Amino acid sequence: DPFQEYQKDFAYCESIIKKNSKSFYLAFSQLPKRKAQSVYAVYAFCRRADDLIDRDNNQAGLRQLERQLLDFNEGKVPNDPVWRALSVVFDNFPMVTAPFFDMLTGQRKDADFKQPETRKDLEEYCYYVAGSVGLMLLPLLTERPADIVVPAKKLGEAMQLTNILRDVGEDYQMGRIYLTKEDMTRFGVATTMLKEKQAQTQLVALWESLAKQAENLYEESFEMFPLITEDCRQALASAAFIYREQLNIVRKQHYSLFDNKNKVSHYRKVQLLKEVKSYLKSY
Ligand SMILES: CC(C)=CCC/C(C)=C/CC/C(C)=C/CSP(=O)(O)OP(=O)(O)O
Ligand SMILES: CC(C)=CCC/C(C)=C/CC/C(C)=C/CSP(=O)(O)OP(=O)(O)O
Ligand SMILES: [Mg+2]
Ligand SMILES: [Mg+2]
Ligand SMILES: [Mg+2]
Repeated sequence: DPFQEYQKDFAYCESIIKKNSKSFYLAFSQLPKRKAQSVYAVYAFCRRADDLIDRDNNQAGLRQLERQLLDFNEGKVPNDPVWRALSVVFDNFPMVTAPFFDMLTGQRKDADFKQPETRKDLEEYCYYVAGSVGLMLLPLLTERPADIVVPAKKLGEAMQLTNILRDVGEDYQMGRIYLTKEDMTRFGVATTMLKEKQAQTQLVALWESLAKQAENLYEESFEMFPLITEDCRQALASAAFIYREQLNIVRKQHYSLFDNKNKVSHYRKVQLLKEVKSYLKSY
């Protein structure tokens, strides 16, 4: 039983998601155990690639990670907890390495940050760092991932846009602007507005424009539900509804640009799980 054989490796991954994403841990913990542990392994790989760049600015770390993935792709499993847990997942489900490579390519681009010029640019980037994650997970969630790659990529995009909209102030502080040059021009936002406590009128317009796009993408992605394995629906919809709720938080705090993380209460998460359970009955 490979989940017993590699139980410490899966425990290693579980602890990583538990400590880093209370939201995705709560949402995905509703999966049957082996599928949930498989998600945690994938989370671990993602979290490691991202922390390397965003926290550590360690391009040499990200190179090592790329070399391990190339080996893994060849069939030579790196002797490393995350890679050993991933080998079990790849043994058990029709996982594919392509979106894992896409994630590293997106991370590497963040290592030399440029503001997107267009929404097209921003949309390609959201694929590499977020839509790819949907593709990593699909084989855990549906009998044929190819059937629903489009809506899966949309949910990853909706989430990444939500992350962007949540973190405008902290990002700018760090030297990053994800909002598009074209949007800033269209809505008459000056980058100076990005360091204030509450969004000015122009930035609220832009914020809401992008939030509407995210909200549309969430809704569009929900088209995949009928092809999602029944026992996986509550967990996946939970992840979506919990993440989407952060848009309403920023609105309720009157478009605060800072301190928007960890603002969805446990109470509100529980409410959302029940909403999700009601919502799914309509499939
Ligand atoms: C498998 C699964 C359910 C989830 C994997 C999610 C992860 C960790 C993906 C790595 C890259 C991303 C999208 C990081 C968060 S956006 P950010 O880097 O701007 O924000 P942050 O400050 O790191 O939260
Ligand atoms: C499953 C599927 C078909 C589509 C969804 C794909 C997923 C899960 C994309 C992850 C995107 C993001 C922004 C994750 C935040 S990771 P975090 O741990 O840093 O939490 P935080 O950034 O702090 O919100
Ligand atoms: Mg990042
Ligand atoms: Mg990060
Ligand atoms: Mg971010």
